[PDB]
Amino acid sequence: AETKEFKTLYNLFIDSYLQKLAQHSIPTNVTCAIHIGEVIGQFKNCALRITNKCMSNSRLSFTLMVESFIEVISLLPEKDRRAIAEEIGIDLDDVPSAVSKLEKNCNAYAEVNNIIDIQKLDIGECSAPPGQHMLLQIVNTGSAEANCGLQTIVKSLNKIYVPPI
Repeated sequence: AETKEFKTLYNLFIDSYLQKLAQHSIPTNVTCAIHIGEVIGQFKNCALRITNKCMSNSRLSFTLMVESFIEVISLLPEKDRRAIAEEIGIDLDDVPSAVSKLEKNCNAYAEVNNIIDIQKLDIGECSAPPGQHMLLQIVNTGSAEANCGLQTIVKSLNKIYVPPI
């Protein structure tokens, strides 16, 4: 039959984040200044879903990006929440609109990185047991700094397994 989904926390995050992206479209899209043209990682039974859904500014991306992270991470024990939040660079006490260290780290990476309209994205490890698949929805928001934020979140939440239900 068809392979069953090997769900992780990133699935919960992206599903939350995609809902917010659809609402915060004022038009439908603007001119996507950047596109995802290159995905790297270690693939075993990987299911990638690449979509464009770009918007006006990265601050709005990171805001809903942070709302979803806080919303999803709360399903973890206390010490697990603060530990991963510190690795990504998000403060669980700040309001979801506060510029996290993640966003500043991403904004700073964009100031030196290679200009051009194509972005490479590293999804880390996309592996699932035989008979299963890891769905990994990657959304381009037309910003190099926002795509950097999603990448950091992928490479962390993707390692945390959600038992099936």
